[PDB]
Amino acid sequence: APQQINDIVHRTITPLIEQQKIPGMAVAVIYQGKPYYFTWGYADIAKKQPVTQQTLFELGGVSKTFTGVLGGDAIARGEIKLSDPTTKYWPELTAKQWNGITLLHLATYTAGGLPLQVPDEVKSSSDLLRFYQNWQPAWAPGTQRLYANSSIGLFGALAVKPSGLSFEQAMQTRVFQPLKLNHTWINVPPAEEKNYAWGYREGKAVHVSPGALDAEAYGVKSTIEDMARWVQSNLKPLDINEKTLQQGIQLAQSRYWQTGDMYQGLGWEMLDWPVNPDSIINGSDNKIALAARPVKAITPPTPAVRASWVHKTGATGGFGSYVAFIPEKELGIVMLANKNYPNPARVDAAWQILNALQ
Ligand SMILES: CC(=O)OCC1=C(C(=O)O)N2C(=O)[C@@H](NC(=O)Cc3cccs3)[C@H]2SC1
Ligand SMILES: *CC1=C(C(=O)O)N[C@H]([C@H](NC(=O)Cc2cccs2)C(=O)O)SC1
Repeated sequence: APQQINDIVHRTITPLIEQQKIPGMAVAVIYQGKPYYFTWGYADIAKKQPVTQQTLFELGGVSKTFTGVLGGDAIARGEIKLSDPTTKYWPELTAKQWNGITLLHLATYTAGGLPLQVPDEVKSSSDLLRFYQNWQPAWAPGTQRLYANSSIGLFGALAVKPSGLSFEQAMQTRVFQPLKLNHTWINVPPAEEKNYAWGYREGKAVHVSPGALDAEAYGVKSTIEDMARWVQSNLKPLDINEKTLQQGIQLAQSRYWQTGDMYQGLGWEMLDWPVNPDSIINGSDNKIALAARPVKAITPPTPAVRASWVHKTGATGGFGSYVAFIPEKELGIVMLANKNYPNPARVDAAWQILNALQ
């Protein structure tokens, strides 16, 4: 644990925890292929259980990076194509607005305004079909980006049907197991509950509630060790032995669309490095509930750029997560907290840390 890394991480995170009143936090810095872990506070305040390297945190939207890579793996296997129409995988979506919407649109939030959330009244696949059939796009496909669980969530659900596996089984067998993410879960087993941190919202202990397409959009729980391995796998996909997975990881970091200085991948989002911190820090901000932005197509998509700031923020009611890495510098960071705090503070801290290390 280089004193440099230790100091940079502690001088940045200690103040963060104090200002945001975060009960528990785990951080991992990946530098030149080696992970350095740091933990603070509590996983369960009432039971005085500390955060450890085995503590499970709710990833929120960081889960979309796993969905994007699993999709990328299915593409590499020849099971699906992003140019495929959505109806190929759900023929029952007969409403006229679905002609023209492809798996690429679903995966990149460009289908035309699918909503951020699937309504809580949706409790079955029949309800889900009704929801999508009744949805009225605001825009033509491929014209504007609107971040949405109902978009990438449907992509995840459709992408695995050719495999014959359920989304969870596909994720476990094609991504978690090959990468040795053995303490990463869509459903936390009873044996692992002792390590499942409580999230805190307004001082109350909370866990994410079950919902339609939750696994696909915001339902993964993981430890700081597994997340560091996830970041390393995305930093250096050539070291991965499973061919289609290696390719899938690379596909998720392709640049499909541009809005401002940001590029949309499958799950992952990217900016050219070096990046103005005010374009990424101020860039990530959920203080805004709906931010519709025109997108420019990258025709054809740019293959994964090593000189990139690749990242993803995530939140649930009681957790706040952030992952960012720079392939060209073999540098990455994971920050997991059991309080959902402002996105800009997460980005500012990660930038201060990675910038200091190169
Ligand atoms: C739309 C937007 O930019 O706002 C930030 C956001 C994020 C994020 O990237 O931090 N997302 C997540 O991490 C998801 N979170 C949830 O869906 C929260 C829950 C839905 C149901 C129970 S918790 C979405 S909720 C929306
Ligand atoms: C395409 C598609 C289908 C289908 O072709 O019938 N069904 C999916 C279904 N999902 C669920 O049963 C779980 C849900 C509960 C609430 C919302 S979905 C499945 O298991 O394949 S949905 C996509």
